[PDB]
Amino acid sequence: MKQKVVSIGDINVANDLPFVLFGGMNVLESRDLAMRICEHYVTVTQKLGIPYVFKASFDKANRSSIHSYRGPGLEEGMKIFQELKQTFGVKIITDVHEPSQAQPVADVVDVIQLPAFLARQTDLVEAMAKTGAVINVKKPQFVSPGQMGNIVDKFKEGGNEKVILCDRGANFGYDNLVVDMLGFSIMKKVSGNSPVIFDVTHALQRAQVAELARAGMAVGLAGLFIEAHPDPEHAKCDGPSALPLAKLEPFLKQMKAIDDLVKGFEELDTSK
Amino acid sequence: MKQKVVSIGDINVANDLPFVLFGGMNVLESRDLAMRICEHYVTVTQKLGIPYVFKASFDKANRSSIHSYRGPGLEEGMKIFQELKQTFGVKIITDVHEPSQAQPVADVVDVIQLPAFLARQTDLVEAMAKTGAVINVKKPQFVSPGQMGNIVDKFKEGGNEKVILCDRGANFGYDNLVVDMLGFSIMKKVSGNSPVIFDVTHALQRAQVAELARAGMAVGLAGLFIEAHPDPEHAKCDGPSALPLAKLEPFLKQMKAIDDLVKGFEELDTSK
Amino acid sequence: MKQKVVSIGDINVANDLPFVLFGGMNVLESRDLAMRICEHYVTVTQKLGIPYVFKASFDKANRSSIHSYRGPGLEEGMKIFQELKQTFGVKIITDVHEPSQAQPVADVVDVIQLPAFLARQTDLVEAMAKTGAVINVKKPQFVSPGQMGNIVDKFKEGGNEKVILCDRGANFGYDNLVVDMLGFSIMKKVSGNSPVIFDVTHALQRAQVAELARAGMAVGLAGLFIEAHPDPEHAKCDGPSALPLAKLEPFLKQMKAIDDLVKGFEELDTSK
Amino acid sequence: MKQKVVSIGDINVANDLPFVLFGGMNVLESRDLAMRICEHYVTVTQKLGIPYVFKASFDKANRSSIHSYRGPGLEEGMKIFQELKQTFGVKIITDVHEPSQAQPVADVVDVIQLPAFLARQTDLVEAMAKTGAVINVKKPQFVSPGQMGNIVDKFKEGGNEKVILCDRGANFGYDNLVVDMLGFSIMKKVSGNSPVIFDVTHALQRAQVAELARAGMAVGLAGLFIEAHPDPEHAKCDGPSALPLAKLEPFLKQMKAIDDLVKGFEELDTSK
Repeated sequence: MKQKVVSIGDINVANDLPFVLFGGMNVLESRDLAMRICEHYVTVTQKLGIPYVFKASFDKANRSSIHSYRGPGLEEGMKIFQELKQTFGVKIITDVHEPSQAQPVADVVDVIQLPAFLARQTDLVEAMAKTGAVINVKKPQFVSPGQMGNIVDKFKEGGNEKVILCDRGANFGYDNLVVDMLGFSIMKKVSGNSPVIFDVTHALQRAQVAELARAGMAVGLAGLFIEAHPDPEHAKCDGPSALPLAKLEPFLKQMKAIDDLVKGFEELDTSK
Repeated sequence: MKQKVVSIGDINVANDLPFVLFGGMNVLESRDLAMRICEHYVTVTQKLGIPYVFKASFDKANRSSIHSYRGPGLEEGMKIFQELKQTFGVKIITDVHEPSQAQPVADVVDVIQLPAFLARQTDLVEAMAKTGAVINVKKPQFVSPGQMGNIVDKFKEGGNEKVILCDRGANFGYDNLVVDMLGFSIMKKVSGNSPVIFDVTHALQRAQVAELARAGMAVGLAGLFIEAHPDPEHAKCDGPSALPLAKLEPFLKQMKAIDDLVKGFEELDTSK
Repeated sequence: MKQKVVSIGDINVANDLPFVLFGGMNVLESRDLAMRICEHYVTVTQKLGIPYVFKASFDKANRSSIHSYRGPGLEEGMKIFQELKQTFGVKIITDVHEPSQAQPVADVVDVIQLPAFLARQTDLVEAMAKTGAVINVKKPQFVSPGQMGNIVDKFKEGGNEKVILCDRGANFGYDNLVVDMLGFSIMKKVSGNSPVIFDVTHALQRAQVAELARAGMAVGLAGLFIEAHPDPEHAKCDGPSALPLAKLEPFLKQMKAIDDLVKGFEELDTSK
Repeated sequence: MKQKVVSIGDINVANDLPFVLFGGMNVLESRDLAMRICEHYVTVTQKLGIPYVFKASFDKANRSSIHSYRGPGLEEGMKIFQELKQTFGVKIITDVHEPSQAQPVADVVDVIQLPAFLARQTDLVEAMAKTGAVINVKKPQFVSPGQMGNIVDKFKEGGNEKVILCDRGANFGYDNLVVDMLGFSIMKKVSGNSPVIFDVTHALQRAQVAELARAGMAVGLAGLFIEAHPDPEHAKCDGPSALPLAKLEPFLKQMKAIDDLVKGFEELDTSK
């Protein structure tokens, strides 16, 4: 039973391979910031030996009250990824929202992304299916792990067969999330063993990020999705919860030590 | 403490007023069917004395595998509502999906509708806000009742202040819904006491529809959302669960008897 | 399909019969208080026309920190029910905790009660099964409605076949309860259609008691379990949440109006 | 911030120390079996270098229908632990149910245990508090992690201050459990940093045991609770789900490799 491999350029994402890191920032506030964030990951990844795919949103549909920061915009966001690609030579992953945006971004970036709230959006999926580019389906909090087959299927049909599934926790009562460590296996299985990744920062709507991401890794995953900010405190708002840049390295040492140890175990069968 | 009133033509929707009924069908399969469904409600409502606003989807973004029935289409769906308006003189409520569709439908229909998965879609909301038409915000299953203030707010700003909130249950573990009868009050409160309605058929992903809709009514609501089909059995699929047409009347007698009794109680205060 | 009838003296408890009321207080603080509480129910029930079975605990195993009020005690509690029976001629329902207590109480009272935390206590059940007295099984918050067959079964075997099932809500995330209005039918069914009752005050760990108990009634139940206190505010602590005595009557008028209306509907079948 | 240490003889249980293993069987079917089970753990623990405390129930209050296997009995169960202590020189942990049983067992065993359903049983706690023996409080599935302070408190008062807290998952909808990997920290904190252990087999009401117990370990725990049976298949019933004896070793190598790696990390602070 081999794992499906979805490659992003010279990067091979798979459940038995060493974990990739889809780190980055939440939104593209400014390049002076993006560049600084994207500067620390690369340096750290490169130094520690972990594949990496910078991530950032050039748009926001989940903000509150219209008189707010939408984001750079598709036309001004794409321009920012360009400069980063050249200056750093790393892959870019971003999310989309409308069926049209799909192709534009596909050119500019390596791994596009389907938001949870839109996971069941046939039109936007088919249109994202066209591009042929790699896809990251974030798993809605209101959907059980064993249903991710339909989304992978609807994508195959669209002609696209390069998909990663991302988990960000499940609804646990009112206003709360809990990550079921058992849904990872369920997702691998119903997905033709497609790559599964953990979005730790989303799963935490704290000093908790670490303990949770260790757990996630010990299960054995293809990747790890995360976000960080130079100054979480003052720039704190809502949505996710970023990691403190200055802690990137000592945190990622934890992951590798886990991901390497685990990715190298003699297959076990508690089944019988 | 008076209830906000949102009127749909000669219809006044409010939490203390007699409940309106936003009945209808799921999708617009064919007019030969729509007409027959819409024919039984009217006859029954008119005979029993309950306000009514036919409902039906001219589109479907929540189906499975692209090679499926999208639906009539916006351009061919609107045409169907026309004929119904004339032939029956009843109001039409439909849902939308993309920011552009908003205005077109606003002309053709009385009460437009914001789908749950898109509830937090600022662009589609602002664009739905423009129309100025009445709005029905379906409450996502993954959002607590006390958060419906933000959606009502984002609509006020868009200039729209004629909104109804619709409840369809909350996530209870994997693949299941439970309706919290207490979230109705919480929603009234944080919504400037906007009209609250219960989508019983959605809340049931059975011979259960009745007991659940009675409960809902006994709490005291502005309205009741429902769907029915001539032959539920054979045409059974998934998504919601329709009511059997031939049972519309004896079922709605239950509601009125409840809605009237309750809507006429001396305000009680178990508070102290 | 007739409902099983479990009679408590001249009282017949059943799902199609008019609802009984198992009202009362939480603990037996003092007779000067018990008597006053038990005095208002009787007067109100008798005046409104609702069967009634005073309820009160002579013991508490769910308190916090040992240096606390256990309660009157089994030997001094039973004595209190005596005086009430004579002075008022109403039935008494109390809960037990240890296998021995069963018989003693059975003599003194009409309806004994099995606590939730002990619902799965075979020894205490078998011993409660001996008495032959009526039983009220409170449904644990951590057990689904369709599992209440085993408890009813284990009681049949113990020779006891006079059981009522009481619902008090289900766990919804951390520290919260939600009442699934659909579990009532599920419980009737798997219980040989035994009597089902709603413990509204427990289901609320407020000015909410009313809306929730209406919902419960509109479903159609055998009974209603409740608690009240002269002064909820100052004597507020935790565990349940009592109703304000002075509101007993106007509240119970709501129930009857509901329970009577509903208990007299032409059987409906939304099934087909 | 040092961790509280609760020693069981020459064994020191603590959150920063290497994890102990409270393995064993579910019930004491027969000594010919107990001995064989207890024979494989010891051999494996001793060989791999992991502290160990055999565990087994001499009683069962959670079975179905009275005409069933209660268990050896307190008087005949204690006798079985004796023989094992001598023949193997390992500590025994068992659970109790009634206030009286407490002392008897305290003599015979090292670590007694408080069942979940009885966690809030003041009398049985105070009586278990007397013994002065080590205690293992299983965390009810219907209680949030931050409430385990009250149980630890009620025990301090009883004079007992040697307590371990055991986690077995939380209710997630109807008939299901999910382990919140974040509740471990919450429990340490509110417990004066008492030892926290994971009951993996209970948390699974499969070939899943492994992935879940890895996750648990990667968080960093004092211990690991488990059960196994020579032939899970044929002897399968319900309640927990045992591990296959023949897989004990290759499974426990996973844990140590995790528990050692993690227990030796430079304290991290994602907090700031």
